[PDB]
Parts: sequence; C-alpha cells; structure tokens
Amino acid sequence: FLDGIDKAQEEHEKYHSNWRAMASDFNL
Amino acid sequence: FLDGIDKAQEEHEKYHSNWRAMASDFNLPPVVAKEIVASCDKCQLKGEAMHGQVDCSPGIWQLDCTHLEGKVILVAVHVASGYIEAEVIPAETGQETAYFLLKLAGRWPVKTVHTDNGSNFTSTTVKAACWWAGIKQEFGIPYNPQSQGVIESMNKELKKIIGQVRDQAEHLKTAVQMAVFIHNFKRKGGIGGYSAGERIVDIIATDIQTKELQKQITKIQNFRVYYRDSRDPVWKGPAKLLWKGEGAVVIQDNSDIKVVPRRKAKIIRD
Amino acid sequence: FLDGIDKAQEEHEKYHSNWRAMASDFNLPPVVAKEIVASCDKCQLKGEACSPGIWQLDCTHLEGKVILVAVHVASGYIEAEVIPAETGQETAYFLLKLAGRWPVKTVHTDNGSNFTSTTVKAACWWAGIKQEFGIPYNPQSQGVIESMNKELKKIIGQVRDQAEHLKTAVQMAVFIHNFKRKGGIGGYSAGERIVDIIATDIQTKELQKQITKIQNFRVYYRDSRDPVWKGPAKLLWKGEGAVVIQDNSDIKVVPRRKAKIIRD
Amino acid sequence: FKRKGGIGGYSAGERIVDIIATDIQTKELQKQITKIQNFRVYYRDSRDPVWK
DNA sequence: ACTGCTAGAGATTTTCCCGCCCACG
DNA sequence: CGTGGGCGGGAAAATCTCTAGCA
DNA sequence: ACTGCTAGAGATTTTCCCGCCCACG
DNA sequence: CGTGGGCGGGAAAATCTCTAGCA
Ligand SMILES: C[C@@H]1CCO[C@H]2Cn3cc(C(=O)NCc4ccc(F)cc4F)c(=O)c(O)c3C(=O)N12
Ligand SMILES: C[C@@H]1CCO[C@H]2Cn3cc(C(=O)NCc4ccc(F)cc4F)c(=O)c(O)c3C(=O)N12
Ligand SMILES: [Mg+2]
Ligand SMILES: [Mg+2]
Repeated sequence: FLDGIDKAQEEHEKYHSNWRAMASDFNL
Repeated sequence: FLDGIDKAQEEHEKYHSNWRAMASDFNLPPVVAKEIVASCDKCQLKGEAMHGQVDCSPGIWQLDCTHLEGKVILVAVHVASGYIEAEVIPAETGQETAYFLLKLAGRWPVKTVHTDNGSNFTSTTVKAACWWAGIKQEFGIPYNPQSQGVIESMNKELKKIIGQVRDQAEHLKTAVQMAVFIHNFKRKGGIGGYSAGERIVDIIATDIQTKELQKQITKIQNFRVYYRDSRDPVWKGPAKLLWKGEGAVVIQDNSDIKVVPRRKAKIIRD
Repeated sequence: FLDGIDKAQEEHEKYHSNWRAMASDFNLPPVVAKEIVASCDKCQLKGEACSPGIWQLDCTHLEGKVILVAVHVASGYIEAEVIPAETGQETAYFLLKLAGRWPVKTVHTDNGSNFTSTTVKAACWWAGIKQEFGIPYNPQSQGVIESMNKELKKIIGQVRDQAEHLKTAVQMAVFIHNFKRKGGIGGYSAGERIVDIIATDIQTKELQKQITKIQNFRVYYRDSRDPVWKGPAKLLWKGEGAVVIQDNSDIKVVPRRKAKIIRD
Repeated sequence: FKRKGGIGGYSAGERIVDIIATDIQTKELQKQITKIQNFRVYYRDSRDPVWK
C-alpha cells in the first residue's frame, strides 16, 4: 504494498516512528 | 530480669547480635529481643522502604537544566500530559531562565513551578518574574533528585532520540528542535495511544469545560441533606449534596466528604 | 435510539444542521450523523482548500530590531519572536519551533526575500507544510492581522515600562494578549478558543481516521425470517447484539448471527 | 415596564423574563449537565505508582 | 562455552488462646 | 447449679515486597 | 511545611474467526 | 441431501512484569 505503508516508511526515514503510530495513522 | 537477658545485652555490646540469636539462645519472646536491638545506638538500620507520591495537578510544571557536549540545555515538562519543551542556554543564569519562564507562561496556563535547588533556579530575577506573573514557587528536598526524576527520565529519552537525530542536522540545536518535534508529535503510546501534544490539549479542554459546567450547576442544584449518622440517632445537618447515589449519597457537611446511605439520609429542596 | 434517525433526517431536511448537532441532540452514534449530512444534496459545501492551519506571517522592524509575528488566524491567536539578523535560517528556526509547538499545516505570507530561502524549503520539506505567498485564504481577517499588530504595539506602549529589554516586554505583551484581553461570546481570553478549535479538529480527524478503514469493509447480511444473504452493505456501528449497516439508502439494524464481515 | 404588582413586584416584561428563565433552568439544563458530567478518570492510589 | 544477589522493616495475612458469656446439660 | 462453643482480641508467625548498596 | 518516575519486550492470559466436520434438519 | 455448533488452531489484543538510565 500500500502507498500508506510506503509513506510510513518515509516517516520512519525522517522520524523513526513507533509501530503503533504507523498502525493507527495508516490502518496497518 | 533474667540473667540471660542481661548477658544478651552484653553480647550485643560485644558483637551487636540479631534479635533471633538472643531469642533462640536464651528462649526469649521477640518483643524484648527487638527492644535490645533497639537499645544499642550503633545498631541503626538502613531506613524505611516505600516511595512517595509526586503530585499530578495540571497547574504544575517541572524544569531542570542538563548538560551535553559542554552545553547547557533547559528542559520543562508538564506533569500530567508529559508535553516537553527544551532549549539551548547561552549561559546558566537566572535571567535567561526567567525569560524562558516568561515564554512558557505566555504560551501556556502555568500556575506553579517546581525545580531543584540549583544556583540558577534560586536567582532574584526568577523570584521577581514569578512575582510579576503570579507564579507560586516551590523546591524539593535539597539532596533528593527523585521527586524531580520525571523530567530526568524525559531528558534520558530526549538524549536517546538526539542520538537518533544528530546525523540529519549540522548544528546541535536544529536536531534538538527536530527531536522535540518528534517527541511532542510523532511518538505515540502512553495512556490512550496519543502523543503528549494531544493529552495536553485534552487536559486543558477538560479543565475549561468541567469546572465551568460545575459552576453552572452549583447555582441551580442546592439540596440540603440531614443525616442520621452511624451508632447514633442524631439527625445532623444540613450538608451539601455532591451527587445523588442509588443507595448512598455523597455529601459535605463542613469539610468531610462522606458517603452516607440514603436510608440514613433526608434530602430537602431548600 | 434507532427511531430518532428519521426525525433527524427530516430535521436535516428542514434546517440542515451539521453532524455534531444531530449526534449530540438525538444521542446517536456520530457515523449515522455524518452519513445523514453526507446523503444531503444542498449540505455538500467545499472541502479544505475548517482548517486549523491558518497561519499568517508578518515581519516588522521596531527599534531597529526585527520582530517576526505569526498569527493562528483560525482562532485569532498571535505570537512573535525577536530576530537578530534577517536571514532564512532564523525564519526556518522559528518555523520549526512553531511546528514543534502546534500542528502548523499551512502558512500565509508575502514574497519577502527572507521568507524565500531554500533552507525554509528544506525545513518545510522535512515538515510537510503547504505554503502560500501573497494570497489571503479569505479577505476578512486580512486587515485584522494588521489591526492586531497595531493592538500589540499599543500593548508595547503600555508595558515598555514593565521590563528593561525589548524581548522581555515582548513576552509580557504576548502574555497580556494571551490572557488580559477578554470579551467575545463566553469570556475567552485567547487560549480557550484555540484549544477548542484544536480539540474539535483532533476529534473530527480521529473520526475521519476511524471511518476511512470502515468503508473498505463489506457486510454480507440476511434478515430475520429470511435466509437470503443480501449485501454487501456498508458498516456503520459494530455492536454486541445489533449491528448498524446501510445496504442501498436505508439505515438498517441486524443481529450479529445474521452478519458476515469481510475483513478487507 | 411601568405597571408593577403581583407577587414579586415586577412588571409584566420582567416577570415573564424571570419565569421563562426559571423555566429554561428547570426544563432541560439540569438533566443536560448531569448527563454530560459522566467522564473517564484515570488515577492511582497511595504507595503504588500503577495507574488504574 | 555463560548468567544479580542478599540482609532487614513494616505490612498483611493466617492462626492459637483465653475468657467469657451466652447458650445450653 | 455445671459445661460447651464460637468469638473476638490479641499475640505471633509466615510471607510480600521492596529498598539501597556492592565503585 | 513533603513525597520516584517513565518508555519498551517478551510472556501470559483472554478472546474473535473460520472452517469444518461431525452432528443433526 | 442441507444446516448448526463446538473445537481447535491461529491470530491478536490486553495486561504483568521487569529493567535501563536519569551524573
Ligand atoms: C579492576 C576490576 C576490573 C574489572 O572492572 C573493574 C570495575 N569494578 C566495578 C564494581 C562495581 O561497580 N560494584 C558495584 C556494583 C554495581 C552493580 C552491580 F550489579 C553489582 C555491583 F557489585 C566492582 O565491584 C568491582 O569489583 C570492579 C573491579 O574489580 N574491576
Ligand atoms: C547541581 C544540582 C544541585 C543538587 O545536587 C546536584 C546533584 N544532581 C544529581 C542528579 C542525578 O544523579 N540523577 C540521576 C538519578 C539517580 C537516582 C535517582 F533516584 C534519580 C536520579 F535522577 C541529577 O539529575 C541532577 O540534576 C543533580 C543537580 O542538578 N544538582
Ligand atoms: Mg538538575
Ligand atoms: Mg538531572
């Protein structure tokens, strides 16, 4: 794959986000 | 007095023995053994074992200075939500911390500060600024950094994310701003999966909703509760009804928040 | 509960109130209120283009010293910062500070030389902020920005004897404009409006993030006195005894034993 | 405005204001405040830092 | 292929004893 | 007039926990 | 009059789902 | 030949616990 997963990967590249933040913000 | 008890005392004078040793060697009750243990002024133990409670009120903010790469960093943290804020200080002095506190008071509803007993946090400029802004000052135990440890844990977290974020930026403080942005917004979890930036909204939203609803309801609902207390027949009152229960109401007579049963109660309209 | 939906529908036909009024008044789940406000014809206004990220930027030069002023224009909140030297790095630093405190989504400014640096472009690329140059979002508050700057200069003319340095009096002035200026509909100084706007935006974007995964899902359902598995209807509220769905245009309730939820 | 009598000594336009004020107080506002002040409170007790 | 551990203090639960008194022989 | 049993009040014993110190 | 506290990792318990197959309409 | 319900196997979610570090 989804585009939200790829944008969560960009979020991980910029901020090293939590797993729950990426799961909540993109329904993962 | 038995002679073995006096010789137990002399044994404690020579060796500072256990209470169980004097109990077993002379067939003694443990009360007199712990008395003889308490008798010696050198037989003093390691203290008591329980932790205190740090206050959790929305008007309190913790503040502390820390050190990294030869620079001083001023951190302030709201206690209930964990919303953080940090800056690099030019020099450790009370006037720049007073300027930081004035920025904090201008941006947030701050009522009471609580720091340690450092030199910069005891300046006359900080006292004059807190008198100008009407901020109650408070300090902790002079040699106990544990009451203020909640901001130290966040300093640890801040430097840990600073370790993750130092390579992206040239200067230190740019990465510091990026890190405080990351922790205030990007880091989720805690109580209900939110960042601290949402809880600091929700706490003040409940603050400027619930007590205003309470002020609107306290002028309308005014019930006078007379109560027959336990072990007695005296109908005492009147008390202010806080909330009507199903089998037990809650009231306040003068200062006692009491859960008095409704069968032992009597509610008057005015 | 379920019989108030039609009297919310005729209410939205006569008066066209939003989902919050029909949700809080009729004690409904807000998803059926958002679908009632969604199914209307003349209640379909514009999109986002409201915004909590309405932020005006304006520079001034007072006492030969630069003051950069930001305004949260959705709530009328305003603050500023004393800047020593006019460069894009200072504006990017202040913009990253504003992004760290509040969720800055869009900024409105002019085409000034200090605000057009590539450092600010890299900062807003790392932040993800829509940017406007010279374009007002709406021309009502356009003069009000300048009038608030003049109001803050009047507050500076009040409190210049309250502090020695420029920025200390500036912080006292923004404290006064945050708290010592009352009025309005319910006596809000400056912060209660912006925390109300931010709380409502957070709640409605949580509702958007909740509902954006439900519309992918399918509910195949049969009825009571029926074995014909109809669908796939759209889920509104998953319940323990009754599940709310919509098949074509009707808000229906179903037993969970008659339900079948596709996970994608 | 200027013909005052009755119980409380008001005129007509003031008595109707006080009467409909008491009416809108006792009509729905008490029930509205008592049905909105139910909330969610997290807390901890003494000698234990685990919030409940 | 190696590894955190141990003495003491309230605190709290679990359990005999005694006296006693109310219920019975 | 001569016993029994539970209770309750108190002592006292086993365990929970928990803490600070070893640099 | 003051007060230890907080983010993360296995681990363990609690709980939907699905498919299926054995028991039944 | 046409359905229902428990089971089991697996996912997955809420909580227990426990530690590292703040000089
Ligand atoms: C010169 C050798 C060479 C190898 O390294 C050093 C350093 N060291 C450090 C501690 C120490 O930190 N004790 C306090 C402590 C803290 C935590 C914990 F879990 C256990 C603890 F004992 C010692 O006791 C010790 O003997 C030594 C030592 O001998 N040496
Ligand atoms: C110069 C002021 C004057 C007063 O005394 C000093 C010394 N100090 C020491 C620590 C420290 O050891 N933190 C680690 C830690 C260890 C155990 C625990 F339970 C809690 C903890 F935070 C600080 O954090 C700190 O800020 C200070 C400080 O500021 N000062
Ligand atoms: Mg300190
Ligand atoms: Mg410290």
